[PDB]
Amino acid sequence: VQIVYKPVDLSKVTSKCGSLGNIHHKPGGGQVEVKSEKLDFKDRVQSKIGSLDNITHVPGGGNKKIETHKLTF
Amino acid sequence: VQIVYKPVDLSKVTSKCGSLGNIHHKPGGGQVEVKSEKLDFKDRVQSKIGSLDNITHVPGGGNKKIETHKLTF
Amino acid sequence: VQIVYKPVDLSKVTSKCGSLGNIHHKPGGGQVEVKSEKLDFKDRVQSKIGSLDNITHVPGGGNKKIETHKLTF
Amino acid sequence: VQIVYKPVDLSKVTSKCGSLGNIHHKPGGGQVEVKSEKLDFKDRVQSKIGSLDNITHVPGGGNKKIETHKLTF
Amino acid sequence: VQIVYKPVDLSKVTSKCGSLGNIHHKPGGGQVEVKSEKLDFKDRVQSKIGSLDNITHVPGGGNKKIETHKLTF
Amino acid sequence: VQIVYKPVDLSKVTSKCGSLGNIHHKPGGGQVEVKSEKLDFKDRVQSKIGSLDNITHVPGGGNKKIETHKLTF
Amino acid sequence: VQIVYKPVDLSKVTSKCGSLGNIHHKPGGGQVEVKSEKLDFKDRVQSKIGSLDNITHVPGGGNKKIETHKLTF
Amino acid sequence: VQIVYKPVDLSKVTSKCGSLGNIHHKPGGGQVEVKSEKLDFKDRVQSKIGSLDNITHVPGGGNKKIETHKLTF
Amino acid sequence: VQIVYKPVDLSKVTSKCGSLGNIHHKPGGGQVEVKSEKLDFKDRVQSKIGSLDNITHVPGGGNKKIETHKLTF
Amino acid sequence: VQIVYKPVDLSKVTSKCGSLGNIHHKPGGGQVEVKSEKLDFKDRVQSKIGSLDNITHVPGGGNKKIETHKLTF
Repeated sequence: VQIVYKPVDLSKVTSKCGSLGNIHHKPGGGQVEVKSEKLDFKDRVQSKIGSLDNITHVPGGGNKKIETHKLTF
Repeated sequence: VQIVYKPVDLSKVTSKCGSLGNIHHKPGGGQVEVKSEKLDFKDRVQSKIGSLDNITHVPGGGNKKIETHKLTF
Repeated sequence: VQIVYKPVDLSKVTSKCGSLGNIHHKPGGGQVEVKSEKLDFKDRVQSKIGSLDNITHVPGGGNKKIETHKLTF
Repeated sequence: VQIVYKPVDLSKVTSKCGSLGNIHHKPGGGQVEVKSEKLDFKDRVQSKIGSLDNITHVPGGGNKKIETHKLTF
Repeated sequence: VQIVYKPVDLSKVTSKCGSLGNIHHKPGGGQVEVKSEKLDFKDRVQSKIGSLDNITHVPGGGNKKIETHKLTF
Repeated sequence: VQIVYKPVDLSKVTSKCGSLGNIHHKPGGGQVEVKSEKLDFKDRVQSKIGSLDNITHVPGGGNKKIETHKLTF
Repeated sequence: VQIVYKPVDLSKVTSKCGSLGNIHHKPGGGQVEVKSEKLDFKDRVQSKIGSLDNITHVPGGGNKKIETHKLTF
Repeated sequence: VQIVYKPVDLSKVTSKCGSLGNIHHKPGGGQVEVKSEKLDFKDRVQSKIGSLDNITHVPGGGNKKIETHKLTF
Repeated sequence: VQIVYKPVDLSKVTSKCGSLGNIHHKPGGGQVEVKSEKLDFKDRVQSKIGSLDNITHVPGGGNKKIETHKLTF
Repeated sequence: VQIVYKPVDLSKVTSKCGSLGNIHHKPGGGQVEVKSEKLDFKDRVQSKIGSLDNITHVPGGGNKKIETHKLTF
């Protein structure tokens, strides 16, 4: 049994911008209201209850490269 | 049994920007209200209750490269 | 049994910016209100209750490179 | 049984900026109010209750490189 | 049984900035109010209750490199 | 009177060459004869009189980028 | 009167070459003869009279970038 | 009168070369003869008269970047 | 009158070369003859008369960066 | 009158070379003959008359950076 694993990757991911310009994020307000009584969470439970998220995300390029390499034997 | 694992990676991820410009994040206000009584969390539970998040994120490039390499035998 | 693990990585992740510009983060105010009575947390529970987060994050580049290499035998 | 683990990494992560510019973080105020009575935390519980976080984070580059290498036998 | 562990790392993480500019962090005020009665914490519990955090963090580069190398046999 | 000048240039000038080959500059000779009596040269005056030039110029890439910006008022 | 000058230049000028080959500059000879009587040279006057130039110039890349910025008022 | 001058330059000028090969500068000889009587040279006057130049110039890259900035008022 | 001058330069000028090869500068000889009677040289006057130059210049990279900044008022 | 001068320069000029090879400067000889009677040289006057120069210049990198800043008022 001879196994040779030799993949080759010379790739590129790129971006360029002259400018991103003016960004204005001015949402109005709001309310989140939640009523509950009894809460029971067990065994790898992930959660959020009741939230308001105001997010401005402006990266000067945000390229992503993901590689998974696996050999099972 | 001979196993040779020799992948090759010469890749690149890049970004460039002249300028990002002016960013104005001015959201209005708000309310988050939660009523509960009894809360029981067990065994690897992850959570948040009741939150307001105002986030401005402006990286001058935020590229990501992720690699996973595994051999199981 | 002969196993040779010799991956090669000559990659790069880069970013450049002329300037990031002016950033103005001026959100209005708010309220977070939570009512509870009895709280019971057991066995690796991670949480937060009731929070207001005003975050400005402006890195001059924040690229990330993550590598996982594992051999199981 | 012969195992050779010799990965090679010549990578780089870099960033450069002309300037980051003026950053103005001036959020309005707020209230966080929490009512509870009985709190019981056991066995590796991590938490926070009731907080207001005003954070300005402006690194002159904050690139990250993470490597995990493990061999199990 | 012969095991040779000889990974090689010649990587670099770098950053440079012309200037970071003027940073003005001037948030308004606020209140955090918490009512509780009975609190019981046991066995590796980590927490904070009731806090106001005003943080300005401006490193002249804050790159991070993390390496984990482990061999189990 | 408000005047804003902010041009952006992200251009590139490049060349690649496999080899420079074999270059032979083997001109024959010659004679240059100049006869005059009176020479009157004044105020931003230049001359080249009576010359033989054998010039070999072989740059391994010799690209040029010329630029200029001006404002008057 | 408000005047703002902030041009941005992220350009590059480059070259690559595999080898410079074989360059042979083997010109024959020559004669330059200049005859005159009276020489009157004044005020920003320059000259080259009577010369033989054998020049070999082989830069391993000789790119040029010229720049200039000016404002008057 | 408010004048702001803040140009940004992140440019690069580069070259790469595999070898410089074989350069042979083997010109034949020559004669330069200049005959005159009266020489009157005054006020910012320069000359080169009667010369033989055998020049070999082989820089291993000789790129140039010229720059200038000026404001008047 | 408020004048602000803050240009930013993060540029680079570079070169790389594998070897400088074999350079042979083997010119033949020559004669330079200059005949005159009266020499009158005054006020910022320079000359080179009657010369033979055998010059070999082989810098292992000889890049130049020239710069200048000026303001008047 | 408020004048602020704060230019920033983070540039680099560099070179790398594998070897300097074999350089042979073997010119033949020659004669330089200059004949005159009266020499009148005054006030910032310089000359080179009657010379033979055999020059070998081989710096192992000889990059130059020239700079200047001036303000008048």
